[PDB]
Amino acid sequence: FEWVVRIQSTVETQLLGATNTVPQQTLNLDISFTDDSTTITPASIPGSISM
Amino acid sequence: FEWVVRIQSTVETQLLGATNTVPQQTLNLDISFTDDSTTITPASIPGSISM
Repeated sequence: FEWVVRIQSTVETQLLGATNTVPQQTLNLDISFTDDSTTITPASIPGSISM
Repeated sequence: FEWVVRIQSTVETQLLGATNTVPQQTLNLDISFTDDSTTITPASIPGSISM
């Protein structure tokens, strides 16, 4: 229960004046895609569910 | 009579528009630390030495 499609996305900074170059990071989004979970509850409030 | 502690210090220039990169220099200070020398003289002038 760990398989997850991922969506790579990176950031690179760039500027002159610094000693050496800055390594890039990887801001990636993940999706669980296997694990289960409940989502249905019996509680309610006025607008929670309408007929 | 040459041993000398040295104090490294460098300069790097950086700019875009030039053909190739500029190599850095090493502006370092040195201290003699071994050789001898006289420093005491008998001459004087008004404020040179006070009692």
